[PDB]
Amino acid sequence: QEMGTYLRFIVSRMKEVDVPTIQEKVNEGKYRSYEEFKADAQLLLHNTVIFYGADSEQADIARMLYKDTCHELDELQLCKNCFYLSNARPDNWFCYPCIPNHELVWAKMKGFGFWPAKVMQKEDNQVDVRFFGHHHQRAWIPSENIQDITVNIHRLHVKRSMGWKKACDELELHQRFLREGRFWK
Ligand SMILES: [Zn+2]
Repeated sequence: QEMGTYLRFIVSRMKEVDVPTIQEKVNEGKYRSYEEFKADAQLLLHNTVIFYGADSEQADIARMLYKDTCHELDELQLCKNCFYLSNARPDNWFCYPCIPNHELVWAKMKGFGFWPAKVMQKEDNQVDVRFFGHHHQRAWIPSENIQDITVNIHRLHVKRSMGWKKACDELELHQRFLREGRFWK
């Protein structure tokens, strides 16, 4: 059931065996698992490969479509609450807490000063973050370019643009929602 909510988002974005079939399979609960859904997306790609050739521009386009679809499934697995909110986008959607809570950090992308962000996952040498601010940019950040959220940021390289200020405002609203236990709807 909840599966239908998420897959609906994915198919809807897919627009932009065939897609109408997949859509109605989603709506009629025909997929027992995400893996069944992904297999139909794969079959869709393989049919394009068959029809036009493995080296065709049609294949290239279809490969990226499948890749984009699989990316959505990866993101869903990373955190279903983030995926829901990032798709439904109520007001202040990025401010609502998740469980477990995302680690918050200051992160510097190459070329930029520090911006606040949520940690999505990590490995020893780099961290996958989603930034606060209007564009909610996603990026891998080298571990040496991360600072604890509790650091005095006035000390460090930042550019206090309006976008940045808005990101800090969004960060503070998020920390408040955490303290309030204000969970989405
Ligand atoms: Zn989350």
